[PDB]
Order: sequence, then structure tokens, then C-alpha cells
Amino acid sequence: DALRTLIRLGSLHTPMVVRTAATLRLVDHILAGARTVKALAARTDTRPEALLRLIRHLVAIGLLEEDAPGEFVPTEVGELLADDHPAAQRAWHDLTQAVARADISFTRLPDAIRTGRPTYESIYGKPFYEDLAGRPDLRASFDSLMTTREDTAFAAPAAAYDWTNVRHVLDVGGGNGGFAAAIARRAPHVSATVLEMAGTVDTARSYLKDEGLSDRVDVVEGDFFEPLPRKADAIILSFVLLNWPDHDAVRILTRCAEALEPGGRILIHERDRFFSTLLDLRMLVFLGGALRTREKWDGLAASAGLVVEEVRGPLVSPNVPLDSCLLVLAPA
Amino acid sequence: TVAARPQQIDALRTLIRLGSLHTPMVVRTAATLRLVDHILAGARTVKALAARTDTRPEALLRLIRHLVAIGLLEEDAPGEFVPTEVGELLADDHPAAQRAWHDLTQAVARADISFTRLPDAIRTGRPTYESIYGKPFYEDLAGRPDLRASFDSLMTTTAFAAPARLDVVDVVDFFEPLRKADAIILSFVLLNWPDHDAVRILTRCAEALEILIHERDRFFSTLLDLRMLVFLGGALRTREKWDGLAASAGLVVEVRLVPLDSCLLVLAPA
Ligand SMILES: CC[C@@]1(O)C[C@H](O)c2c(cc3c(c2O)C(=O)c2c(O)cccc2C3=O)[C@H]1C(=O)OC
Ligand SMILES: Nc1ncnc2c1ncn2[C@@H]1O[C@H](CSCC[C@H](N)C(=O)O)[C@@H](O)[C@H]1O
Ligand SMILES: Nc1ncnc2c1ncn2[C@@H]1O[C@H](CSCC[C@H](N)C(=O)O)[C@@H](O)[C@H]1O
Repeated sequence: DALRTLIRLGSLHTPMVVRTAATLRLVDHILAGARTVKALAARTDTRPEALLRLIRHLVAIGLLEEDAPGEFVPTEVGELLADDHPAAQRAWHDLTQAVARADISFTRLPDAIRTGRPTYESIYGKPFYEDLAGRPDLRASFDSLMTTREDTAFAAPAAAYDWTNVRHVLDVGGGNGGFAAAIARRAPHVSATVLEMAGTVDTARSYLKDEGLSDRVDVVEGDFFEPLPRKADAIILSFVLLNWPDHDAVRILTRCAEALEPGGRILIHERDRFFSTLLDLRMLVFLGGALRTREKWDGLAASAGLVVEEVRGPLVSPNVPLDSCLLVLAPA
Repeated sequence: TVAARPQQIDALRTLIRLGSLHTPMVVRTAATLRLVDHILAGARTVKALAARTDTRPEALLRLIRHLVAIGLLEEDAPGEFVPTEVGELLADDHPAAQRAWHDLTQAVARADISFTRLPDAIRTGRPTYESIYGKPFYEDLAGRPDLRASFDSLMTTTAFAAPARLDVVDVVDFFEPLRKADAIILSFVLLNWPDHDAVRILTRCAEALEILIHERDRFFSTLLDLRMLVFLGGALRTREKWDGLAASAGLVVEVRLVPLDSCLLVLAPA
């Protein structure tokens, strides 16, 4: 059982069988009628001999089942690869989309452990966010992926804070505007600014406009290593700082400290050890970032001239197998 | 607001485990760095292990976290990590040679990178190995003597072999005219080849006879077969496919065994 258990752990073919299936929209095509190999091969544009060899392992791991002879149907776990499923797992495993494409960086993990440095650029030619800035399909795909992680609703992180005395929110690296939008639905008196990159600002405005939230949340295109576009009572950093090594993280925290109004707060929204280490090693090979322990957080806070006032407890979100925290940061 | 449904979370966790590239690459990185050997040699602190492996200590520790999470390393004493029961199989002296199997510097774990382009293999039926490394699998080994050495040594667990009433006394391209013999042995050979190369090999064997093929949970049958797709364009084959191949070579199957089970197909001239 040890030799068997280690070979399953060490197996590279099972993950890429799952990822090949997601990229081919296999489960979509089955659910739309193509239950046999010959029909599925034509829908996916694959060699019929080759599909069957892929399907065999899909059956052997319990994502596919055989109902009638020759006819394949997804199981309960395999249904999560339907494109419309609310956890978006198909797109998370779609090698044409930005995250599963970034996971190829894991094939150079030894380099990342030897150096502490990301392996993405050594595969694709440019660092992560610079690659997206020249690949609008990947920029859009990454933004859509980050939004679905809270059912695009971000209800749990926005409930974890009291917005009574907050006039303006600046969502720094706020993505497509989901967190800003969630605060505005909860606190009708607050207005908000989303600071994001080229490409993402457009999809953020569309999303915010399509929420009827255009009158209350606006979107600025800029670089958060530079002076922030305005001041605010609540500055949001939501899955931003784990993208960055300690020195860049402090730089970002400092720009936010400079932009705080008197009495205002910086809010860090960030993080099953299997899933904790997945995100942490992703940050290594993608970007050179990391997850940080509470003690490391005090250290980074102090380098930016801030204190961790409190850490508001597990926020459970749908579609994410992993909880998160909200860190409230006070100027020292 | 949020609705958390445990049956769907359990299902989501299952699919993400199945789909994750980090667990296999963490095991392969550990095997490539000889982590378990170094631990067994008395390096239990992260600082020593990083020195022996020439990795940054912060990064090594994050690798260890996942090795702990998946059960290959137990923490035991604060800051001193030890192999578990499963972890001990990464020891270099272990007879299953799993460490050599997962070492990215050896031939097979290096070839396993071909799995990163599985869609190309499924779309086309052609191997992806030469698209990543530049040479088809065996051309690559012919120009890389340490990889030809690693593979030959992996397979025990041509001139580049010879440890020392036929099997293709010791004697040195079975695509060339082969001595003769009363039984020729093709053991885990023909799965390495497309159907036409397999027929060629079987043909030469037929021309020297006065033929037994030794080849084949399903997770391990599909691993070997999908490896043969992305590495070489070979495949595991069914009784029906073996008959069509025997016929193309002038032969007839006259199909006989206990991680993976094997079979014996004795072939006679038609
Ligand atoms: C561990 C059990 C076993 O060794 C059983 C069997 O012996 C076998 C395996 C692997 C390979 C070959 C085998 O024959 C093989 O022939 C081959 C080849 O010709 C050319 C390239 C790679 C391989 C290759 O990776 C192993 C397996 O099936 O699962 C890991
Ligand atoms: N230099 C920079 N200036 C502004 N935004 C940046 C930036 N570098 C990265 N970002 C943005 O930081 C974001 C991190 S992903 C986090 C998105 C969103 N806040 C959420 O929680 O879902 C990306 O969308 C990226 O565009
Ligand atoms: N054109 C060729 N002629 C002869 N041998 C070849 C070949 N191409 C590959 N091989 C060898 O065939 C082997 C398949 S694996 C070993 C097969 C079996 N154990 C045996 O004893 O023969 C590999 O070691 C590979 O080096």
C-alpha cells in the first residue's frame, strides 16, 4: 500500500488528464448528448483512439462512468467540470486559461526551491502580470477566475467589517470590482474607487455598470507601487499582498498608509493544509509571493508604519475549498 | 448570504486534489533533491537540509509543508522532519527505486513532462516529447549518455546494456535483419512503437524463427499506456489489436499473470 500510495501521489498523468478533460469541455459535450467516443471525438476534435485512452483514466478516477456500453456520463465529482457549474472548476483547469496555464510553472519547481524565485518567466518569456498585459484573453480569463471565487458576490468579506463611519473605500488591486460592489450593496452611503491595471479596468467598469453601481463605484487605471489616486477611510488589499515578496509587499502597504484618512484603516483580505500549501506554492512559482503567518504580518505591518489591530475570523466563501481572514491595520 | 453545502465542498476538494500539479511536482522535487536520503543521513533541521540540497531555506520549508500535508514527512520533533512509512520509499537504497523513478534528472520523470501537453497528444495521437526537448525519446537518449544510462537502469527495476534451444550469450537496431532461434522474446518492446514499427519489429522476428510477447489496478495500466502515447506514440494493446498486428507480420496468436500484471502472447507463423 506504500508503493501504491506514493505512485499515486507522484503521478503527473492524473492531473493532466483532469486538465485535458476540462480544456476539451468533455463534460459539457457529454451533457449536450455526445455520450459515445465517436461523437465526443468529433465535438472535441480529437483522435477517437486517443480520447478513449483518456476516458479510461477518467473512469478509473471516478470523474466519468459507463452507463450503457460505450456511453459515458459524468459522476458527481465529474459534474463540477460542467462549464456552468458555480465553482467554475472547468475554467480553473483549462490550460488555455490563465491559471492552469500558469501551473505549468510547477514543472520547474526545483528551480523555485533552489532560488526562491518564480519560474513563470522562464517558460512564457515575461513575468506573470506582464504576460497578461500583452494577452487580453489571459487578462480577461484571470479576472473572471478571481471573481467567481466569491460567487462574484464577496458577501462574506464585506460583511466582516462595519461600514458605518466609512466615507470612501479604495479597493487597491480590486480586480473586476466584486469587493467594491459588495460593500456598496451592504452600505448604501459609501462610495468607492477600484485601482487596477490596463485591461482589468474595462471589465471592472462593465461589471460595476451592470450592477447599477456606476454612480457609486468608479475605476482608476494606475500602478499601486506609485502614489494612490486618492485618500480613503478604508483601503482594501484583497489577495494582493500574497502576490509579492516581502519588499514589494511593504512598498504596497506604505503607499496605502500614505493614502489613509485620519482614523482610517487598511483591510487585508487573505489566507486543508493540502490547499493552504497549494496556494502558497502557486505564489512561489507564479510570482515570488507567499502566504504569511500572523507573526510575519506584524513584521510587515511595522515596516510600513502600521499595526495589526485585529484579525477577523474565518470567512467561508462558496466555491473556494479554503477559508480566509480579514486583517485590520492601524497606523502606528 | 453565502451557502456552504458540505457534499459539494467534499466533491470540490476531491476534484481539486485530482487536478493539482503541485502534489506530484512536490514529490518529484523531493526525489530529485534526495531530501529523504539527506534526512536519513542526519540532516533533520531545515538549515542543514537546505545546505545539502543547495536550496533556499525558506523555500525548502514550504516544500516540506506540502510533504507533511500529503504524508511523506512527519514533523516529530520541532524543526526536525523525518520520513514516514510512505516517505521511506524515496530513500535511494529502497528496492522499488521510486526515488529514481521520480527524479527529474533521470529519463522517466524527465519524460513525464510530456504530460504537460496532453491535449496535443489527444488531438493528434502523436507524442509530445520531442516538442518539449527537441528530439524524439530515443534520439534524445542516443545523444545524452547519462539519460540512456538512467533509463536502462530504471528498467531493470543494445551495446548500451551488456551487464553480463533469442530476446530483442550476449550480442549487440532490431529494425535491421537480426542468429536465428526457436523462440524469440519481445518483452515490453512493442508497446513503445506505433503499429507500423511494431509490424516491422515482428517481421524481423518472423524472418529468424524456426514468438512470445511479454506485455499487458487500472490506474497503473492507464499510466503506462498514456506514457507510451506522450513519450513515443506507442500503446497498450487488446487481443483484437494483437491479431491484426500478428497478421500484418505473417503470424497468428496461438493469450495466457501477477503493481501491474502482465500476459504472454505466443505467436506462430501463419
Ligand atoms: C513499476 C511497474 C512497471 O515497472 C511495470 C512495467 O515493467 C513497466 C513500467 C514502466 C515502464 C515500462 C514497463 O515495462 C516500459 O517498458 C517503458 C518503456 O519501454 C519505455 C519508456 C517508459 C517505460 C516505463 O515507464 C512500470 C509501470 O507500468 O508503472 C510505473
Ligand atoms: N502594479 C499594479 N498596480 C495595480 N494593480 C495591480 C498591480 N499588479 C497587480 N495588480 C492587480 O492585483 C490583482 C490581484 S488578484 C486580486 C483581485 C481582487 N482584489 C480579488 O480579491 O478577487 C490583479 O487583478 C492585478 O491586476
Ligand atoms: N531500434 C532499436 N533497436 C534495438 N533496441 C531498441 C531500439 N529502440 C529502442 N530499443 C531498446 O528497447 C528497450 C525497451 S525497454 C527493455 C525491453 C526488454 N526489457 C528487453 O530486454 O529488451 C529499450 O531499452 C531501448 O533502448
